[PDB]
Amino acid sequence: VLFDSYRDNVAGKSFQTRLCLPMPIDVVYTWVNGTDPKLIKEVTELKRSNTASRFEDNEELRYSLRSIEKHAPWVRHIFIVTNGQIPSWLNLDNPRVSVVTHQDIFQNQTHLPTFSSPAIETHIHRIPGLSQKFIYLNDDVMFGKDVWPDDFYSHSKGQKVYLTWPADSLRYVNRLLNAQFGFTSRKVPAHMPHMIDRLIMQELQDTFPQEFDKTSSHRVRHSEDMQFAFSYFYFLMSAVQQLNISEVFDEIDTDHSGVLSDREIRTLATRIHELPLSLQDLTSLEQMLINCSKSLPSNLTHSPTQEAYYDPSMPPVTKGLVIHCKPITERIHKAFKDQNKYKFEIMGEEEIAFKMIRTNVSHVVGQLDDIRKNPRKFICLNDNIDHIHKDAGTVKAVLRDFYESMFPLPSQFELPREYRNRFLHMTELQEWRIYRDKL
Amino acid sequence: VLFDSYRDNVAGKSFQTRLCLPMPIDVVYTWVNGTDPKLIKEVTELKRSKDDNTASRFEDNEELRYSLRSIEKHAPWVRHIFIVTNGQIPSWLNLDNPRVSVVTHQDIFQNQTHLPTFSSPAIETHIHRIPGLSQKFIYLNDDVMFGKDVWPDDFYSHSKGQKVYLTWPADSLRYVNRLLNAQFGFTSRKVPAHMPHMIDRLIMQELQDTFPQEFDKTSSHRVRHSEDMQFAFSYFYFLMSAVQQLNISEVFDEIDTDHSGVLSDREIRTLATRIHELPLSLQDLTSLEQMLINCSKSLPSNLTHTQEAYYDPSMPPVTKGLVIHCKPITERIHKAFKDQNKYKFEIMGEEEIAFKMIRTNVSHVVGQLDDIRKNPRKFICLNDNIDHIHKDAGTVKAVLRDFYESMFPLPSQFELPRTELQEWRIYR
Ligand SMILES: *[C@@H]1O[C@H](CO)[C@@H](O[C@@H]2O[C@H](CO)[C@@H](O[C@@H]3O[C@H](CO[C@H]4O[C@H](CO)[C@@H](O)[C@H](O)[C@@H]4O)[C@@H](O)[C@H](O[C@H]4O[C@H](CO)[C@@H](O)[C@H](O)[C@@H]4O)[C@@H]3O)[C@H](O)[C@H]2NC(C)=O)[C@H](O)[C@H]1NC(C)=O
Ligand SMILES: *[C@@H]1O[C@H](CO)[C@@H](O[C@@H]2O[C@H](CO)[C@@H](O[C@@H]3O[C@H](CO)[C@@H](O)[C@H](O)[C@@H]3O)[C@H](O)[C@H]2NC(C)=O)[C@H](O)[C@H]1NC(C)=O
Ligand SMILES: CC(=O)N[C@H]1[C@@H](OP(=O)(O)OP(=O)(O)OC[C@H]2O[C@@H](n3ccc(=O)[nH]c3=O)[C@H](O)[C@@H]2O)O[C@H](CO)[C@@H](O)[C@@H]1O
Ligand SMILES: CC(=O)N[C@H]1[C@@H](OP(=O)(O)OP(=O)(O)OC[C@H]2O[C@@H](n3ccc(=O)[nH]c3=O)[C@H](O)[C@@H]2O)O[C@H](CO)[C@@H](O)[C@@H]1O
Ligand SMILES: *[C@@H]1O[C@H](CO[C@@H]2O[C@@H](C)[C@@H](O)[C@@H](O)[C@@H]2O)[C@@H](O[C@@H]2O[C@H](CO)[C@@H](O)[C@H](O)[C@H]2NC(C)=O)[C@H](O)[C@H]1NC(C)=O
Ligand SMILES: *[C@@H]1O[C@H](CO[C@@H]2O[C@@H](C)[C@@H](O)[C@@H](O)[C@@H]2O)[C@@H](O[C@@H]2O[C@H](CO)[C@@H](O)[C@H](O)[C@H]2NC(C)=O)[C@H](O)[C@H]1NC(C)=O
Ligand SMILES: *[C@@H]1O[C@H](CO[C@@H]2O[C@@H](C)[C@@H](O)[C@@H](O)[C@@H]2O)[C@@H](O)[C@H](O)[C@H]1NC(C)=O
Ligand SMILES: *[C@@H]1O[C@H](CO)[C@@H](O)[C@H](O)[C@H]1NC(C)=O
Ligand SMILES: *[C@@H]1O[C@H](CO)[C@@H](O)[C@H](O)[C@H]1NC(C)=O
Ligand SMILES: *[C@@H]1O[C@H](CO)[C@@H](O)[C@H](O)[C@H]1NC(C)=O
Ligand SMILES: *[C@@H]1O[C@H](CO)[C@@H](O)[C@H](O)[C@H]1NC(C)=O
Ligand SMILES: [Ca+2]
Ligand SMILES: [Ca+2]
Ligand SMILES: [Mg+2]
Ligand SMILES: [Mg+2]
Ligand SMILES: [Mg+2]
Ligand SMILES: [Mg+2]
Repeated sequence: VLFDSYRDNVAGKSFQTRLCLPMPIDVVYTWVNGTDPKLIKEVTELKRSNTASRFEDNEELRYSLRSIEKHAPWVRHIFIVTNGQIPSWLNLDNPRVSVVTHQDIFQNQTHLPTFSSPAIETHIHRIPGLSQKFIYLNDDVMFGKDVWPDDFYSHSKGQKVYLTWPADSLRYVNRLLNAQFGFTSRKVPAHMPHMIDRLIMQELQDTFPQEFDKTSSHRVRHSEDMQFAFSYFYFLMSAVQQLNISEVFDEIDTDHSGVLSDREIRTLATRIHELPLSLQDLTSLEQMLINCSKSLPSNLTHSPTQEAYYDPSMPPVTKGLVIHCKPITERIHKAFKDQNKYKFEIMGEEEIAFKMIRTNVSHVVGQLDDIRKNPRKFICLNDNIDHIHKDAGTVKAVLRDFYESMFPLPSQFELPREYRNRFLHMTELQEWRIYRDKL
Repeated sequence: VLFDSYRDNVAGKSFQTRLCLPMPIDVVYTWVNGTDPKLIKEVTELKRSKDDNTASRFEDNEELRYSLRSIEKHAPWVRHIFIVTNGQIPSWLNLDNPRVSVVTHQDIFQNQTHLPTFSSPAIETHIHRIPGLSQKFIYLNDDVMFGKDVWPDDFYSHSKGQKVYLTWPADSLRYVNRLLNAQFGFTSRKVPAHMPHMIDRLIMQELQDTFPQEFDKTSSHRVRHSEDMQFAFSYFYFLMSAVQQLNISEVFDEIDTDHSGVLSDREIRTLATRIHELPLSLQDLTSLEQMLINCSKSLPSNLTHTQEAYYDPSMPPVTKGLVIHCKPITERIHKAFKDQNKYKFEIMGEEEIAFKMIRTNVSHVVGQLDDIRKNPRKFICLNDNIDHIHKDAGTVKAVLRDFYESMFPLPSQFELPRTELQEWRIYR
């Protein structure tokens, strides 16, 4: 049915890969339980040699998974990157979710245990089995309306880039980018889910290998870290492809004969000269070709078909002749310059709802009611709460109420409420499984 | 395999129809051959019994031949090509190729008394009736072609609907503009680009059921008329103007996030923010509650229909029936979301359209086509404004052919198997 249907066109050839969005698409999370005693002691020793808001969990991951089930049902697999911690409610019997530890993705184990989200984020593209294009969600980011892959990518325009107006980390990265790509004024990607291409990310990190190693080596956040989204999206937007002159030729050689006719030459002429095209512009190009055929070796200039030229001195204008004629290829490189290696589409921030949650209750109710009234595709409720403040518990309740109003149905990734995982850490679970199944 | 791949997701359900562009997509051309001596005689007689319909209306300058070559090169995903004519067939058309067919005016016109016709607007009122035509099809005038690779997303996306290519700005439009202003309210409108037009057959019929008199009148004009429903202008402004009323039942379902059929206090609050300006006052919430309470006592028990535990013990189970038939609530919902667009659409610029009016000054035509040579465009229209009696008209036709051959020199699957002094003056 569908195999035949996609070949049912004048070309008799399938274009499904261009007519359909790229699949599969996995999701990657990072999650941490700040209440874990092993973490608190290990963090304590490190500092002895980062407030509770960085590691605190308001059940954000639980409800974000509910939002995927409701608003992104097309996701293939969900990877939850942790330091070894396991959420008590996570249903590990569901093959659609798995836990990935820092040990599994970090390259230098000396960087662990870590407590720096930038360091972790340098390695999440290394997850074995990860789809080439995946979407990274912070645990406190979730979907507020139905989303589809074209909210992140299209074949015609590439990845969407959601930029916003603005950090010492940006100065450091801006300096790197200025030196690599020249200067540009750079806005900041929104606090939202980010689609990442594993190959582009690796190409980026191969460009700045020492910097990403440095960022990974920082066990706490640091001013000279490679900002995950900022680094990726500006590498994607700034990577340059060098003009392929042989491909310029094949475009002009519309009968695929290997030789440029007079009418094909005119098109080349119009593309290295300002319009209107003068007779001097045209004859100059012709003279360049004739001078080049004489000067160049006959081996490089290389009759299946017979081309007749207005100028009886014009030799067969072959690809070889054009490739190695510097006067022409210079004007070509001058007339077309700086081709982006990747396509991308700048987006506004209309579909992002980013809220800094503090402890002023009246204000928090107002922020969440704005999302109730005005649904948004991308929601980020960032923790800036002060728990010592008396109104802290009230705020936490208002948040739970908002979350429950949007996503009241438990997901296939939640254990039943009466059950919980026996072990809080992956190493303990690995040991129990081996003891049980032992002979 | 691929079948297995589209269910490989957390829902275990296939979303192929949303993840893939809509297919199939056919192409429709109209074509006329003005050199046909029977056509010439008939047109002359029609004019006399009644200028504005010169040879430029009907002259084949090889446009169709080269446009078909541009489909083979730039739109290989098209399923079928229908060529609509008055019975004429290009001598070179390979009808043994099942990917192309000829459709006559007789096959699609409703009133046969309107034929024979010589009016493109009249013909265009019926091309959506082609038997077997894909629901979404792309209509090309013969003098329109593709100049770069195009894909269906150049015309339509699931997320944003049909693309509408508008240009800063005729008597025909004044007539349609008045009709639209009366139907939808007054607005100043821009004109769609001269380009291939994607048309949805169901929306076209809905449009023609909204102005049945005017489309029958357009169909009945055997030559172009000041009071024609201009094809693209009528279609795209109907698409952008049709309004739909909000479906309260669907609002309720979005609010009822646990799908329990009853609105909890938590879900009611969301409803309250949607019909009120923030910040939300206690009075806003209580008044909404009182409307439901007032509505429950008043509505028939048959309409009102784990039990819900409400803050106010007086609250009834807020069922869909209670909300839908509560006039004070439904009217306040409609006041808060009024005149929703019935169709999705995306406004586009004219960066990808190259529209050239071809006259009889050879050097100026060369300049116009050089701009396309240098600056490729997805959509090209070379419009006939040639004085075909002029001596230089033959030279201009040769300039066009030379330009056409520089872009598409390869005969297409739709063509049947099988100057220097003019070059000097045009170019040297
Ligand atoms: C738009 O409309 C116009 C007008 O209706 C069409 O013009 C006709 O085009 C056809 C071609 O399809 C013409 O027919 C051809 O004429 C050529 C010249 O004929 C003269 O010389 C021959 C002797 O060689 C005499 O017999 C003849 O009477 C003329 O004095 C012929 O050389 C062609 O012959 C070839 O085609 C035939 C038919 O298939 C073969 O059998 C032959 O073996 C040979 O291969 C052919 O006869 C016709 O004269 C034109 N009519 C008019 C009134 O001008 C356009 O074709 C049409 N455009 C499109 C795109 O369809
Ligand atoms: C985040 O980490 C905290 C701390 O590890 C988790 O809370 C802890 O949950 C465990 C359950 O395995 C509690 O241990 C249990 O205690 C009871 C009573 O003492 C005992 O009967 C059990 O045998 C078991 O030892 C532990 O007390 C509790 N600690 C705190 C501070 O609450 C929490 O569940 C983690 N969150 C997530 C989402 O995983
Ligand atoms: C949406 C967004 O743009 N978020 C960015 C923001 O996060 P932000 O500054 O909001 O910091 P968060 O507290 O949300 O932590 C970032 C992410 O890292 C996870 N985490 C954090 C600490 C830890 O030890 N383990 C762990 O897994 C958190 O669960 C969260 O998923 O600034 C960080 C610093 O540049 C970036 O890394 C985050 O990408
Ligand atoms: C690209 C575009 O927006 N074109 C519009 C423009 O075209 P325009 O004014 O340029 O009209 P054209 O002369 O190109 O004719 C339009 C189409 O009708 C065909 N034709 C014409 C006469 C005839 O007797 N038989 C026949 O089949 C021509 O082949 C051509 O395919 O204004 C016309 C008048 O509103 C509209 O109808 C055309 O849709
Ligand atoms: C893997 O990392 C170790 C450790 O690097 C140091 O410790 C990190 C936590 C962080 O603070 C880094 O900036 C540190 O450099 C590397 O071994 C270190 O190598 C440097 C340079 O030779 C030396 O000065 C340190 O003393 C070394 N530290 C230790 C503990 O050996 C090691 O080279 C890294 N592996 C690779 C392949 O590069
Ligand atoms: C189909 O059309 C005929 C007549 O169309 C006429 O010719 C066209 C070219 C154009 O000039 C039209 O304006 C003409 O009307 C309809 O028959 C006409 O009906 C009206 C009112 O019933 C009458 O005033 C005319 O004299 C009639 N003309 C003729 C020639 O019969 C006919 O009703 C149409 N068919 C349908 C189903 O509506
Ligand atoms: C709710 O109803 C209150 C009472 O209205 C009076 O009594 C009821 C039983 C009906 O018969 C009605 O026609 C009478 O006028 C009103 O005072 C109150 O304003 C109403 N509130 C809302 C929000 O509708
Ligand atoms: C340039 O394109 C040709 C195809 O026309 C390809 O064979 C060649 O490898 C390309 N060169 C580079 C450097 O990419
Ligand atoms: C909460 O924030 C609003 C807006 O900034 C302010 O007017 C109000 O006084 C604040 N309330 C408290 C208790 O801080
Ligand atoms: C309103 O929505 C319901 C489903 O929620 C649907 O069954 C019904 O047909 C819709 N009504 C109209 C008039 O579209
Ligand atoms: C064509 O137009 C140019 C103006 O650009 C003019 O100089 C020239 O004389 C015109 N040629 C004819 C034949 O009218
Ligand atoms: Ca060639
Ligand atoms: Ca409910
Ligand atoms: Mg947090
Ligand atoms: Mg955060
Ligand atoms: Mg024409
Ligand atoms: Mg035209």
